[PDB]
Amino acid sequence: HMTIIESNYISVREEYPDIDSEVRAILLSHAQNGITISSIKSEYRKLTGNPFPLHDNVTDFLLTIPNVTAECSESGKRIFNLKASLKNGHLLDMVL
Amino acid sequence: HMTIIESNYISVREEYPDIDSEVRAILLSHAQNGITISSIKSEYRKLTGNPFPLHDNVTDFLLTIPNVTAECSESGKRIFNLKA
Repeated sequence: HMTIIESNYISVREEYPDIDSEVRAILLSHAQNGITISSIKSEYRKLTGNPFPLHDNVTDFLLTIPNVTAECSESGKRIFNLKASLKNGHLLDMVL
Repeated sequence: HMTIIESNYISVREEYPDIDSEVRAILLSHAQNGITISSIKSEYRKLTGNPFPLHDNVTDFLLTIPNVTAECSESGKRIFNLKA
């Protein structure tokens, strides 16, 4: 009845090569209290000049980016955030 | 192409009145590591005897339950839990 064209996530990330890091910057900047989808979108526009290229199932797309967390607030608002990546251990060779 | 029926979450919670309490229970017993959608479904079958009533976009439904968290792991695996 109603018809929707869904996005291929790889095509999105090829056409918009910076989208993951662009999202990470927006998330991390709101580390204290997190951020909703509407605010991710309008801030994406401010940083790129482009509309956020995902129109349906933004939650699923955002959760295809590693270390992205989402949570349902008590009021039912959906709050997104970025966790710190702890997996890589960094070696440092020191001289004299 | 591919047609589907959009699930009404009020209908679900009326046909399965204990579903929220059941998901939270499953999450409560997997607090230390979190749990994926596959394990939630098959754990739900174990506890209730019924198949999990939602089939597509379970993430969205799970995240309409207060206090439920979802994180994308480094592998891409999707982990669900409670804020605790």
